[PDB]
Amino acid sequence: SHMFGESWKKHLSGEFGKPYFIKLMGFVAEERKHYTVYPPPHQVFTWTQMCDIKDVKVVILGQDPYHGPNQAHGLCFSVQRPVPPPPSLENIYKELSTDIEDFVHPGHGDLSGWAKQGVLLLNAVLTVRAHQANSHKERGWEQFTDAVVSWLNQNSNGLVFLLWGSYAQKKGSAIDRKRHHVLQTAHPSPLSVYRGFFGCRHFSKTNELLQKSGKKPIDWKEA
DNA sequence: TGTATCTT
DNA sequence: AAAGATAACA
Ligand code: NA
Ligand code: NA
Ligand code: NA
Repeated sequence: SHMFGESWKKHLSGEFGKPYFIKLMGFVAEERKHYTVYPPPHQVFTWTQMCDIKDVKVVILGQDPYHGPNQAHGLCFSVQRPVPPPPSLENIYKELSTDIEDFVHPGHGDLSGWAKQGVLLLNAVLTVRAHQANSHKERGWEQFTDAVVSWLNQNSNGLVFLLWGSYAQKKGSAIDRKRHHVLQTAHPSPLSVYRGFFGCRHFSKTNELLQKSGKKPIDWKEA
């Protein structure tokens, strides 16, 4: 079915044979059979399809997917045309235009162009029941996305991790703070953006850190 | 009504 | 665990 990127499957397929993951996917399937679950099944792992795992430079970690129709498509905070940017993404764009002087609102919500540059656009929980934020927490996704973070922590060098919100910040303990850069702030949702996201300057700080590590910076305007 | 984080 | 409070801004 070509839903998992090859390089990701190579390093993460060990999780597929573990009971927690088997039982997790059974739970999601039972949810789909009685409720609407987002994103659609072929888009749960879009974040594996945008770049090689060895080419990841930045990890943006959010909480869980958008819970409204036609919004989530497997890249955190992104929406496919023609759906308008949800409030969280409008807040991201709004921080981008104060933080990055060249950034202007791109007129859509598809962040695939960041992912193609090596920005991993991950959520801690990768499915959600329609209309109920974080309804699929504590079911097994956190152990899977822990394995993602742990692989990058151990096999990469000089990554920038942006942990947005309390649930994403639970991954901080798994990251070697002397070998990677961890920036943390509040979630960009309107319900929390006022607790630090506006003013966090994570996008310029990310490029500063990449620069100093001798890596190419993210062109936040490309997407 | 719609989109987190804290307290009990 | 979860209801309700707190929070801000359409
Ligand atoms: Na297990
Ligand atoms: Na479904
Ligand atoms: Na999403």
